[PDB]
Amino acid sequence: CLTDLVNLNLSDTTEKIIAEYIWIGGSGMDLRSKARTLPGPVTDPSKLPKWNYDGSSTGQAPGEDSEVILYPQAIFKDPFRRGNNILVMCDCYTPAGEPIPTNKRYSAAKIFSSPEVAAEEPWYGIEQEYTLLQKDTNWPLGWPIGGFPGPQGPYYCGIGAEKSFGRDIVDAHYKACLYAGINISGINGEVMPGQWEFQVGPSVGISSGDQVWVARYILERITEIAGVVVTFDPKPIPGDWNGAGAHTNYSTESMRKEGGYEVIKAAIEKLKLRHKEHIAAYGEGNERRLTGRHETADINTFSWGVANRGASVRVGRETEQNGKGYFEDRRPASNMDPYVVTSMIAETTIVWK
Amino acid sequence: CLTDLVNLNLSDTTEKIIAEYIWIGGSGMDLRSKARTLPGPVTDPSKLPKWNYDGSSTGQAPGEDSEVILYPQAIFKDPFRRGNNILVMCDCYTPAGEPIPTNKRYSAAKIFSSPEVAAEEPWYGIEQEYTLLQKDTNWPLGWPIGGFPGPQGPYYCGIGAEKSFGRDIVDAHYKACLYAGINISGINGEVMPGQWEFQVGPSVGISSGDQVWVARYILERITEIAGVVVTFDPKPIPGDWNGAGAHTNYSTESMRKEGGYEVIKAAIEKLKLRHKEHIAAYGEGNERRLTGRHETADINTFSWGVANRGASVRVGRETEQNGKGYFEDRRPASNMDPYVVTSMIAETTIVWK
Amino acid sequence: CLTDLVNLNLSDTTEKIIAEYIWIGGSGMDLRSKARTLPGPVTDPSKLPKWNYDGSSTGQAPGEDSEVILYPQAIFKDPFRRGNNILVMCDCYTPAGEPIPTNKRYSAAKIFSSPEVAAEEPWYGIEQEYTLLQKDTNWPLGWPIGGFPGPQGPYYCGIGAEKSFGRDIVDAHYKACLYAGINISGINGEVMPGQWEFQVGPSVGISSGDQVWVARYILERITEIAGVVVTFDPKPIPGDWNGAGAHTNYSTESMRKEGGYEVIKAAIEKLKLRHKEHIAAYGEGNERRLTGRHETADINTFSWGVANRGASVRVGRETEQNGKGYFEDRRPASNMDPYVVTSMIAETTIVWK
Amino acid sequence: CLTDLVNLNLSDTTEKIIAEYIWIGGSGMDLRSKARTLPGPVTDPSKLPKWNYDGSSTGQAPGEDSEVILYPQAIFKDPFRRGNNILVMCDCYTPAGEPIPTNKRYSAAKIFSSPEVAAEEPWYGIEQEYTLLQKDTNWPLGWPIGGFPGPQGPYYCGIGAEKSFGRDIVDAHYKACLYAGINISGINGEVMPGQWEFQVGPSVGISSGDQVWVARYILERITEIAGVVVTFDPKPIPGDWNGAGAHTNYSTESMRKEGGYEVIKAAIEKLKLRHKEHIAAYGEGNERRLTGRHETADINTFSWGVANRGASVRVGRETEQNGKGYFEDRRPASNMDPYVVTSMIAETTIVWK
Amino acid sequence: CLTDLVNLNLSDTTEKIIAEYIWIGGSGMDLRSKARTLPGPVTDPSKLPKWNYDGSSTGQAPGEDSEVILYPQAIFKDPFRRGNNILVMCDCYTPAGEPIPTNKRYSAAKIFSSPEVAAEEPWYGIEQEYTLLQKDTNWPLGWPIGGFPGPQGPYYCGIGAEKSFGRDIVDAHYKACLYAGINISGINGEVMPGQWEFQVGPSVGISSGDQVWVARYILERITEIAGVVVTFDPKPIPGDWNGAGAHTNYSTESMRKEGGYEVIKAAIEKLKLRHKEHIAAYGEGNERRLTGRHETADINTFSWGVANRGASVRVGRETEQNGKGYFEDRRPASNMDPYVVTSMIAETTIVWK
Ligand SMILES: Nc1ncnc2c1ncn2[C@@H]1O[C@H](COP(=O)(O)OP(=O)(O)O)[C@@H](O)[C@H]1O
Ligand SMILES: Nc1ncnc2c1ncn2[C@@H]1O[C@H](COP(=O)(O)OP(=O)(O)O)[C@@H](O)[C@H]1O
Ligand SMILES: Nc1ncnc2c1ncn2[C@@H]1O[C@H](COP(=O)(O)OP(=O)(O)O)[C@@H](O)[C@H]1O
Ligand SMILES: Nc1ncnc2c1ncn2[C@@H]1O[C@H](COP(=O)(O)OP(=O)(O)O)[C@@H](O)[C@H]1O
Ligand SMILES: Nc1ncnc2c1ncn2[C@@H]1O[C@H](COP(=O)(O)OP(=O)(O)O)[C@@H](O)[C@H]1O
Ligand SMILES: C[S@](=O)(CC[C@H](N)C(=O)O)=NP(=O)(O)O
Ligand SMILES: C[S@](=O)(CC[C@H](N)C(=O)O)=NP(=O)(O)O
Ligand SMILES: C[S@](=O)(CC[C@H](N)C(=O)O)=NP(=O)(O)O
Ligand SMILES: C[S@](=O)(CC[C@H](N)C(=O)O)=NP(=O)(O)O
Ligand SMILES: C[S@](=O)(CC[C@H](N)C(=O)O)=NP(=O)(O)O
Ligand SMILES: [Mn+2]
Ligand SMILES: [Mn+2]
Ligand SMILES: [Mn+2]
Ligand SMILES: [Mn+2]
Ligand SMILES: [Mn+2]
Ligand SMILES: [Mn+2]
Ligand SMILES: [Mn+2]
Ligand SMILES: [Mn+2]
Ligand SMILES: [Mn+2]
Ligand SMILES: [Mn+2]
Ligand SMILES: [Mn+2]
Ligand SMILES: [Mn+2]
Ligand SMILES: [Mn+2]
Ligand SMILES: [Mn+2]
Ligand SMILES: [Mn+2]
Repeated sequence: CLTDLVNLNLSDTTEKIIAEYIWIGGSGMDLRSKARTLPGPVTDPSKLPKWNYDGSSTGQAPGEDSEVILYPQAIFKDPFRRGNNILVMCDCYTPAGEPIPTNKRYSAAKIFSSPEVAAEEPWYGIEQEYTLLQKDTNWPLGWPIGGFPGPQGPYYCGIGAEKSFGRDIVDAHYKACLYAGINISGINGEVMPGQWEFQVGPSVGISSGDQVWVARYILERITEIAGVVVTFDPKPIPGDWNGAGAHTNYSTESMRKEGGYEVIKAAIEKLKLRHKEHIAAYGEGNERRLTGRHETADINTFSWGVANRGASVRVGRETEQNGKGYFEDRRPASNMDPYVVTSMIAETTIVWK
Repeated sequence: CLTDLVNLNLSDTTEKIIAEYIWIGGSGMDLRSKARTLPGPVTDPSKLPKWNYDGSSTGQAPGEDSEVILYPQAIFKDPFRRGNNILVMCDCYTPAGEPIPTNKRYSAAKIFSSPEVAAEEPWYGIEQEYTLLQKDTNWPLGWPIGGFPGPQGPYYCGIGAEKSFGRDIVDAHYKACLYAGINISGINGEVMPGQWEFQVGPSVGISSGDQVWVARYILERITEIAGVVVTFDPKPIPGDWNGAGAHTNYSTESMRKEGGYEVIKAAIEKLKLRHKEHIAAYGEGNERRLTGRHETADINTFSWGVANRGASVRVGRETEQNGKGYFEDRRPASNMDPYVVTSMIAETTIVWK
Repeated sequence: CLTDLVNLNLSDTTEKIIAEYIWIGGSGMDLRSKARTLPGPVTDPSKLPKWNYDGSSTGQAPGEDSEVILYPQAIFKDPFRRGNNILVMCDCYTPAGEPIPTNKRYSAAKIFSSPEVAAEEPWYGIEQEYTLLQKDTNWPLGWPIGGFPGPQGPYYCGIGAEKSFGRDIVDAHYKACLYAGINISGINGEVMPGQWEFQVGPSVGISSGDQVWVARYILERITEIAGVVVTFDPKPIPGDWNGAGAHTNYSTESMRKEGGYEVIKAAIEKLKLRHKEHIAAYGEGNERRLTGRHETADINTFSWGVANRGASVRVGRETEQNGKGYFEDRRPASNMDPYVVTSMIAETTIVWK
Repeated sequence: CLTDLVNLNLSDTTEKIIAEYIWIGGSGMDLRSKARTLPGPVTDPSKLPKWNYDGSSTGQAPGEDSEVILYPQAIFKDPFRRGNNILVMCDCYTPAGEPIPTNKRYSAAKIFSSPEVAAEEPWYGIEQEYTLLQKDTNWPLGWPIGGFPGPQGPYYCGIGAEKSFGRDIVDAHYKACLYAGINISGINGEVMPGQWEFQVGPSVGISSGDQVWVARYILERITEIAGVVVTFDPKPIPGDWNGAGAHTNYSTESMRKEGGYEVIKAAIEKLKLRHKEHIAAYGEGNERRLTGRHETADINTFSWGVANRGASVRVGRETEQNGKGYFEDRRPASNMDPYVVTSMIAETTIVWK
Repeated sequence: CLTDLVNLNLSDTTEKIIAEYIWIGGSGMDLRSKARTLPGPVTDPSKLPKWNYDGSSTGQAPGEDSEVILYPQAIFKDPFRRGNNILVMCDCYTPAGEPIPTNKRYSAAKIFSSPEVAAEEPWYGIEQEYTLLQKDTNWPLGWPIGGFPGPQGPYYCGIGAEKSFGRDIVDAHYKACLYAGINISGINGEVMPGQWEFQVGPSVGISSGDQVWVARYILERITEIAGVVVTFDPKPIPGDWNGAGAHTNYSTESMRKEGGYEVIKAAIEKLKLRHKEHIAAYGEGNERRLTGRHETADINTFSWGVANRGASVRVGRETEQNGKGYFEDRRPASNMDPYVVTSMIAETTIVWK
């Protein structure tokens, strides 16, 4: 029946290829996509045709002047259609070639191109935490309707049918991402029951944002299959339950080299000064997350420390002991735009003085 | 058990083949089919025997003179029975060789054979929108019974279990169509929840209508497997919900060559003059769809524009900018007979002055 | 779990074979079977041992003298057990070598051996119509309990979840039958919702009866897997709903040769004279079917005509136009014994004057 | 628990009274109501205070000028709250004393006051047919979901759990109407399963319209208790199922006196001449009901006859044989406004020449 | 809520009365009724108005000449509406005063008026057996779907949840009938599970038929309330399960007086002679009941005996021992028309020689 058809191997019958064009909609947080047939395999982004879509259905264009343009930027293998089919992360433009206001890749790309940034070759490890919900009731997976599971404690990295909710989805996503070519560094179950995490492992400059977005796309397509809902809301349940962040781990060339630790403290120092303006771009609703409790620092203070999960920024024991490595910006919410967060960190850290 | 037998590979046991003969029934909108065993593989339509059926059971002949004749016209591979089995799009005649009144293939074939049309080598891209319904209640897939989902907005090209209903069926159809040999160019999720679209990519003359009908047959067979219902009704839910069109994209030899844009405007001009008569053949119920809202033009006016989804006809930014390409007739309803629409466009556009 | 064991491939472990001996029970309408292990593959009926069964449990013998004897007559591949396992159509005899009263194969074999019949080499194509029922309620598949679907119209050769009920079973049976080696010429969905048809394609003399019985066995074993019931009752639902025939298509050597049409009319003429006595053997309950409505002729009249589905006998347009072919006896009920009907037609048509 | 409170007898504790003010909403077909406490029992309409409501929530006034005024016209006992509590049929006016466009009681009252009409003292017997539906699916009570009961025949005036659906509601409404003071002349089960009827027995002039509206109000409140829905749609199910009328039986002083039959034919004659204009005011959707089949006359012809349920107007055998009585106008749909229909009949029949 | 309204006591608010007019429809076996409001209490049939109904909806008149007339013949108290409300058993006529073909009361009344019959003052005791079915499946109450309870034996006059199905209905009916004024002589549970019986105790002439029909009306109204179905089919389940009769117990003046036993035998002797003709009028389907088994006599033989439940006619031990009493005609089926059976017995027994 139905999976026989979804899983048909096309290679036996044509050279033709399906490409799923993915872009970001009007809200800056909604992923959209559609698919087209291409005459054969393609491995290079610039050999893919540009395309358009109805921007008036995605809050990005008026009905009378409706076309918005898609620029292929990155190709991944499609873990759903498989074979030689592909996913294509895109970028949005007016027909005149202007980037639309919700296109944040463009600015970010500029910054990562700028030669004093490219020289420093910045690395990002982003930790995407999210929460699984039951469809329709919108109540976290594995929670009884109108009630609560036992208090936090056993759920973090836990095992067992009463502790761990949705591993199916997580493991499927892990492999799907690896198969697609995403640099996914690992996964864990989080503190709040029904909450999980994956890491997009050290990725350079613009490709970090590209990868996180596609990772997100893949996640949500998987939950879709499973009949479950995902939120990237930073604090889906009020009270004594963890919120969801997108910790950004960061290092430059000079930070991972001998006596890098000194560059790190300097970079932290710059971040301290631009705290306010980073907060404003670090995802909406973050006030409900960053309270100083539940392994967050208060939104209003800035702090840093060594193995300190209460601080705005944390430096690993490992990198302290080696006088070189990376640090962790814990401030960004799970609904953060990685293009924005990632480039803004480069800018505050290299360019600005 | 049951899928073991449905999916038996016959190649291991005979050379015999199964052919599913498909035709259009008394309503002009109802697909019918039955199957016969043939001695071996066949790749050419004209090497298939003719056949008949009981026309008195399909509203096409009286009981006393019941036989109606099937002319094989197009062969595709059967994505359900797989192996060497085939689907066979047919054409209906009286035993005297007359095309019956519901046979619209015949006229259309005439027009596409006529040499000044064939010279122009017309291309059609038809965008089949349709809606998925729950069996028995006839209420759209994913909608709560006697209620409504959230307003339009997030559904168009959306992902997620709360946004996207029926992707299973859509992806299955996609591959089944490609495997079968249909020139399907792409798919997207539409504006109304539960509404979807596939495109029968640029196809020449008569084979456009053949391919759309078979595409439809395959869709409805797939929904049948899934226990879900399809309508091609152009406005299945009244109120603030999109209707369903079958946009017909169109280009001639001279339209896709240098300074083709002028030929396009000329063609549009001709269409403006025969609006009334096209409307009459553009599918029934269209009055309930073409209202000027929900990305339609009002039935009574005719208009055109560049990136204008409010217009009767739209021309891509792409083809404007290159002074050559195709245009989109947005007027035909989802329940349009592509034979009638496709040929009538050629006729108003090439033959008539 | 359970299908892993049912689908075990025995070829990897022994040369041993399973043979399912099929026979006809005390009612003349009830198929029975049991299975024995045989030392290795067998392709010829006469190399299979005879066997017996408890006739006192099938209405065919008393308890004190309970053994009845099975004579292998035809071999087919077992589509259930697969590998080298086989189904074996049988014939029933007293231990003294007498055919039992419910054995109608014996008479039929006699007639088909008789040299003036064998010379004429008669061909049968029987159209087995049947109805699928919900278990326990015995109400047709797809019909709401204590209610009715929409009126007849859309169901004949239809597609769609609202029109087409049980295609699963029908498609599985089609392949099962092909794999088995039954000469199945095709299938269609019938006029009454939940009613279906298959054809056992042109088969010579005694092997027509053999194949139809085995086709029936295979059908009912499939319905058993699906948890659905089949009737061959000629009129399962009173009122404005089609009954179920087993149309017998027929032709002799001389009918399919030049000026065969004349032999056909002559044959029809002879049938007209023995209408009463054919009816009496054409299946019980037929009075509820043959009413002159729903594509039958009244039991009391005999008539014939060209494309006439209201007649007792029909001749295809195709065979009229070519002055040679076959004709359709529409009179037999779906619960007809094909041994009786098939041989009686030969007898009234060749032997008797 | 809950019925203990709904059924509390207030007479034991205060003299206070609850009055439910009923009026007709912006669509002219939607009943609305609210309740207020009054210091003691009231038996005369003119001793009740006027009141208002938010017209902007009923499509009868803008938000900035929202008040619409209610004029008490008739009092009935409240069968729900019981005791001395009352229902109050109302009339709607601008604060300036203008009747609003949806107030059709005003015109009707004028006509029934006019002295040549009051002299003739017209009587109305209106037969309100309606259909019960399952909540959410909107499919008729007692029908299986996505299916149909057996054909019409046994349902009209039938008894039995398989024939009769919703008697509870009907019998409760019968008594509730009698207790309230409505002159309800009787009830019957109608032709279509789930369809029922009550008659508002001979009522003079304006009180006929008042009583039918209140009878409707009571009905719908009862269905609300039972968790069932009512339509007054004139043809709720397409096809071979009866529609719903509101036959208006009519007689004047001179029609019920000696040789009244002659006056009757004359009146019928005047109605024949104004058929077109009556139709236009006889309820919307009537085209779907008045087809000439299912005991209707075609909308386009006008006819009359003695015991003729095929006619536009019918005269009883009883009144023919006595040369005096009344006649039945069968034309009005069940969603008819009885104020409009009732007065329009008086006008065409007495006033106009 | 709903029973509060159905059970409203109207005596507190008007003198008005509800009268349910009951009649027999086109099949001769289907009860019909509707209700009208009357100005006050009525105890005498001849003071009730005649009425009519739509005969074209009950198979008793054409649409163009649709009125059929109802003559009140007997009054009973209405056990559903209670208070002073009434049931009214009616008789059907053309507007010309002719009894319609399905009116069997008329003939019967003639016979019971004829003075040599009235002198003899005949008494009837009819034993109405019937069977309770589950709605929709039509399978007997208490029987598992698609299965059978334990064999007959414990059910006849049994008690306990596993033996006795529907007593609710039966005890309700008993009281309702007594309250209504029907001369119900008693009840018992019958041999077949879900089968029951009541007796309409010694009633004179025409009133026997009247009372049985009303008892039947009351029964089916009660089953309606319970959501269960009744058949009066004489053999609802084939096989080793009892059928249902309507035994008619009978005596004349001279049979209940001294040496009445001689008159009895003489009467039985006359019945023997007209067996064939009685059978023809004793209800349809009786061939399936009267088999000689399950406490019946074979249809083709006539027999009688003393305590013999295998005989066509039985005489009680009591009346044998006293040489005077009554006898039991066991031949009539449960779907018998008591008007026909009752009068035909008087005729064969008194009038004919
Ligand atoms: N030098 C580096 N610069 C930036 N990111 C790094 C560097 N080294 C490792 N990472 C990445 O940082 C992320 C650390 O993730 P995780 O181990 O989940 O953080 P935590 O230890 O707080 O949970 C990983 O994606 C990892 O691959
Ligand atoms: N020159 C052309 N003539 C006809 N069809 C074309 C031409 N170019 C592309 N097409 C086809 O037209 C269809 C494009 O419609 P679609 O992708 O749904 O765009 P939109 O949604 O904006 O109307 C596809 O079938 C595509 O292959
Ligand atoms: N000459 C013949 N003799 C016997 N059977 C034949 C002959 N020619 C065709 N047939 C068979 O008769 C059957 C035709 O059945 P079908 O198409 O169901 O009949 P219908 O015309 O009633 O649709 C098939 O078995 C076909 O192979
Ligand atoms: N003279 C009359 N004038 C007006 N209405 C009358 C007159 N006599 C009786 N009626 C009313 O006419 C209505 C008859 O309705 P109904 O019993 O439904 O008739 P039918 O079903 O035959 O059309 C009742 O309300 C009854 O009270
Ligand atoms: N003399 C009589 N004439 C007519 N009916 C009588 C006479 N005596 C008693 N009956 C009635 O005969 C019926 C006997 O019914 P029941 O007791 O069910 O009989 P059985 O013993 O056959 O079951 C009762 O209706 C009883 O009132
Ligand atoms: C376990 S946690 O400290 C908790 C993160 C928390 N959900 C937050 O709001 O950032 N994340 P990690 O330890 O992986 O850095
Ligand atoms: C989004 S829509 O514009 C809307 C079509 C709409 N369903 C209609 O009725 O035409 N389809 P497309 O954008 O592919 O042209
Ligand atoms: C559509 S029908 O005519 C239906 C015939 C009906 N079932 C009968 O023969 O009883 N059968 P076919 O078309 O195969 O001859
Ligand atoms: C039985 S009917 O004739 C049918 C009325 C139908 N519903 C109509 O007027 O469309 N009603 P009535 O007998 O009350 O006049
Ligand atoms: C027990 S029985 O004899 C059974 C009668 C059976 N139902 C029949 O007459 O068909 N009824 P009763 O004892 O009242 O005469
Ligand atoms: Mn982490
Ligand atoms: Mn974490
Ligand atoms: Mn971290
Ligand atoms: Mn499109
Ligand atoms: Mn579209
Ligand atoms: Mn389009
Ligand atoms: Mn056939
Ligand atoms: Mn058939
Ligand atoms: Mn046939
Ligand atoms: Mn009426
Ligand atoms: Mn009516
Ligand atoms: Mn009426
Ligand atoms: Mn008894
Ligand atoms: Mn009994
Ligand atoms: Mn008895």
